[PDB]
Amino acid sequence: HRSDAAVIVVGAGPAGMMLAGELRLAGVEVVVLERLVERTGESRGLGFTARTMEVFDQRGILPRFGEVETSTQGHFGGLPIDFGVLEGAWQAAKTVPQSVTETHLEQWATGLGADIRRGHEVLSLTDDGAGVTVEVRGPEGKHTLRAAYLVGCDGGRSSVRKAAGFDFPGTAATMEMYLADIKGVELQPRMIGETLPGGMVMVGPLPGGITRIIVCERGTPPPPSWHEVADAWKRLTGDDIAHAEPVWVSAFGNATRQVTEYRRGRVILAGDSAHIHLPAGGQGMNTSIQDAVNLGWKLGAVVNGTATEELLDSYHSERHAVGKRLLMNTQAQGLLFLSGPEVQPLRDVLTELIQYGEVARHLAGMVSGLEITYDVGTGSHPLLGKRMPALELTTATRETSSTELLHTARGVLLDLADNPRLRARAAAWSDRVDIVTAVPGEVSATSGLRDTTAVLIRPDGHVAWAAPGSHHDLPMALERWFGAPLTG
Amino acid sequence: HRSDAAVIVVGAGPAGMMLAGELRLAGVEVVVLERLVERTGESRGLGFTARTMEVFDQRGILPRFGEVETSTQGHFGGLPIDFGVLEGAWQAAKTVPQSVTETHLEQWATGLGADIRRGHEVLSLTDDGAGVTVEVRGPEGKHTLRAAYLVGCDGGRSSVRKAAGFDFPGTAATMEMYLADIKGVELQPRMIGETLPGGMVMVGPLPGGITRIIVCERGTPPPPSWHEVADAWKRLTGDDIAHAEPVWVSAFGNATRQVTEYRRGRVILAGDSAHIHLPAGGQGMNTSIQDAVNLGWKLGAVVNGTATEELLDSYHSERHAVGKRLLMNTQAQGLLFLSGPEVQPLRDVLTELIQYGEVARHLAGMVSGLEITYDVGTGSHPLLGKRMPALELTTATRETSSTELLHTARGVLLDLADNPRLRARAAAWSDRVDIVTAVPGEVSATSGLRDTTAVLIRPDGHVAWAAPGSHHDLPMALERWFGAPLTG
Ligand SMILES: Cc1cc2nc3c(=O)[nH]c(=O)nc-3n(C[C@H](O)[C@H](O)[C@H](O)COP(=O)(O)OP(=O)(O)OC[C@H]3O[C@@H](n4cnc5c(N)ncnc54)[C@H](O)[C@@H]3O)c2cc1C
Ligand SMILES: Cc1cc2nc3c(=O)[nH]c(=O)nc-3n(C[C@H](O)[C@H](O)[C@H](O)COP(=O)(O)OP(=O)(O)OC[C@H]3O[C@@H](n4cnc5c(N)ncnc54)[C@H](O)[C@@H]3O)c2cc1C
Ligand SMILES: [Zn+2]
Ligand SMILES: [Zn+2]
Repeated sequence: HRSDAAVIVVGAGPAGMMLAGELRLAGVEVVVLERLVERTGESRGLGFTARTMEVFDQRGILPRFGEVETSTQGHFGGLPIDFGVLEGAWQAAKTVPQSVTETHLEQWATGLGADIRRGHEVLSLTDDGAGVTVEVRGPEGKHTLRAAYLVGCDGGRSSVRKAAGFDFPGTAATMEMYLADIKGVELQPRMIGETLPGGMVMVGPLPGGITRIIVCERGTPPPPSWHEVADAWKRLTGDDIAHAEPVWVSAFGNATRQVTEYRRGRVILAGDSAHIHLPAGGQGMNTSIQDAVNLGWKLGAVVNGTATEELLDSYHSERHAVGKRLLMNTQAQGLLFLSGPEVQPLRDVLTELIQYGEVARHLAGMVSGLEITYDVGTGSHPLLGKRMPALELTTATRETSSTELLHTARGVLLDLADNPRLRARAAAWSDRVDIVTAVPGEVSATSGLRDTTAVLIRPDGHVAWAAPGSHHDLPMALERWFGAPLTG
Repeated sequence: HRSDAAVIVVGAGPAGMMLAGELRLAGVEVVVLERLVERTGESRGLGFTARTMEVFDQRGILPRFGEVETSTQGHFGGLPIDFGVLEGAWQAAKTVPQSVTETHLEQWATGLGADIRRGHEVLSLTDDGAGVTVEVRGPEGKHTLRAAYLVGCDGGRSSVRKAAGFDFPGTAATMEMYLADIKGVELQPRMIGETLPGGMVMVGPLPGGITRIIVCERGTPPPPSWHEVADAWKRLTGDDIAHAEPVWVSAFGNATRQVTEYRRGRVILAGDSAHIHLPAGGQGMNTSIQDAVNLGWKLGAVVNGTATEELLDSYHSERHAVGKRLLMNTQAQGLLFLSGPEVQPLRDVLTELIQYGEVARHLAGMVSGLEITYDVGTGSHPLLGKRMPALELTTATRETSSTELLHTARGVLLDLADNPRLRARAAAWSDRVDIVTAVPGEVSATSGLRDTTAVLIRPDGHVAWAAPGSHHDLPMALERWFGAPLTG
């Protein structure tokens, strides 16, 4: 297989596998180097957000998952919120283990022709502005690979970040917590957590008679034996579970850091390699998958020569902003979860505020990722920069949807008012952008789609331009996200 | 003067002086015992809330103050909020020193015939269910006084609370802060506070070239020399102010406690004696004055024999609830003010939430006291249990207002639709309740007064009943707050 690719991805976690699939959709030759021979089989995370559900759906990935339980029951820092107040938030997957999601993403990417090389550890890396050479240890021993670009999707302790000179400011961990998947004992469920006099606790069932416990005890300084975790449980809850059978026991911290640059030269980061934090609020995997979704189409266009690196710079500006918000979100939730009775007054105030619809929707927007808004220029149209909500469509020949039209990761221009001029203005981008004339289905008052005659949708599903109500014109938007018009 | 009164009040702070005046309005003989010969001349507090302004106005107290600067600029935990989003919140006094407010309340109460005995310290107290005897040291030496009821308005370190067996649960102080009024140096104002890397700081001007500083430095364990306060300033701000002239230097803490019972037998508490907390958010004096306003008319009715002690029990239930909220409010604000960078994520979330009108109004309601709602029974009418907003009124003979009609601290029944039956239904309470037929002025959509035909207003200004939309009937409300109907 040896020696060259267009893009090398380090790491086959959720970020790397989603990225690999996205690059394949862009027609890019991609090699993934993963040190592990076999998926860790972990599933620290359970379920995924409504926005993650949507980014899967828009690539036609969901049938791989079969029937998936969804839920509108949410929380913020353990404060319950009905996320059903926010349109589309219902799409959150409740229970799917991270290992299962990873499996489907790997199978998808591989099916698309990603060259995934397991048992290959990147030991080091080099970048001169022509390319990136990595040294790798595989089954064949030590060897080198070179590509135009290298993406570190190699996790919170990223070799790539360390080697490629990224600055990683933030705060050092101040506490160690535990999780344990266990058998034998039946415990009273606490799906959104339980505030205790000396900390916090989560309890929940998993298939095969497994109970998952999350143990966050007061005053613990930052692989754990089961009995210290049991001892932590006993002190917190008063209940002895030392007799249980430990399936998996793990430790984690609250170190919170983010790279100042998502790209240095030809070396880019996506996922935990760019941002680490307390895993509070079910955000890390979701954000990491979504980093890859932002990146893949852009890096693909650059590799394909259809876009300049101005486009590539927008991965940094858009995702650094999301990552900053991620750190705020998780730190805020962590404070509410983990601080003692001291923080109760603030829990109580926030609880009162949650009773207002705008607050419930605000927090739901933050947790679900449905709030995410990119700078695509100004205008009155409510959807600018936001994700395109699912929209049913009837064309001259078929019934389809915005979601389905995104399966090939192209741009999509919806002509919702049969305007042939619109079709002609954009025809110079028709090699990169599918121009679809359709009658739209019924849309809600709050969807942002009422009275909309046209929408330009980026390959990631975000709205770049809409009519009416964009200050920038359509060709400006097409040029910004798709590059130069075709020469007639 | 010696030996007897109907009610003895211990302490001539804001609570005791407001209470004394309220009892006089009820026609009650009241003796106030205050240990200090001369007002401390302190003014820890500056200005007062919109609700305090209203409770002064409704007794015709305001002319004593002359022209008073008001402001809509508020904050919650140092997060700025335009309180102007909430009707009536504009009435907050910005700068009036606590010592000035105390002076006017003392002059008012004395003018009304309160017997205030300064240099009289209550050393001890006794209660058998017939009365309360106190031993007192005055200029004449040691002597005893007896009355039907005793009210401890004797501050955070209440002798009365300690002696009368009140339970005072809460949390012990965990930090010591400083304040200093100083001359000589001109400092950049920070009227709502300034978050620093090692704490928080407030700076503001006062008449006579005085700058007030509030110094809350990281890691200080719970009379201070000026130079330790200057040293605290220097470490926090980097600025040397040791050369300044200290006018007053004071220490305070964040001990947060509340009595479980506002009344035990014939011994009642009002003010700091019932509740202590961090003085964050300008709440203590305001709540203490407002405790007295709740109590005075009720205790007066009991002394006058027109009400039973069920009425007296409602002082506990109503004000314990307000005091609980006070502890929540001040603790929440204190956390936001005083915690390090660690709490920044929560400041940032709350800042986003404050941009929603319902949130801004919610927080403004809490800080101003305009939110305060008592259990007076159920119904759809929006004002039940809440304060009566100022309402202009034209009667057959005069132009008046709800505010003016409350000057004598009687009940007020507003007949806003010329309904003579209403007048007859309530006539049996006309000895205690002024029944006023009037054409109401213009009222706002949000005042709660639109389409209101009648309102029963308690002597404290709270709405007990309204038409339409009360589940309880008018006689039920009259009986509940005013006692038995007159026998024809
Ligand atoms: C207790 C816990 C609970 C969590 N719960 C949730 C949740 O509920 N929801 C949610 O969204 N997120 C959750 N997360 C976060 C989530 O698991 C991570 O954010 C996610 O795994 C990050 O994905 P990634 O692809 O960026 O990195 P990883 O998943 O860590 O993948 C990194 C990969 O790179 C490989 N690698 C490293 N170095 C090299 C090298 N030199 N050469 C080749 N390969 C290399 C590693 O073997 C690894 O497979 C949780 C995390 C924890 C710890
Ligand atoms: C630094 C600081 C800033 C503050 N800022 C504000 C603010 O901005 N806004 C606000 O609303 N509040 C503020 N407060 C709170 C406010 O000052 C108090 O809540 C208020 O003084 C309480 O009033 P009181 O009548 O209940 O008790 P006090 O004002 O303390 O009155 C108690 C009186 O009882 C007397 N006494 C005690 N024992 C006896 C006895 N045995 N016999 C006779 N007399 C006795 C004392 O001499 C005293 O005069 C602040 C407090 C501090 C410390
Ligand atoms: Zn190989
Ligand atoms: Zn005397």
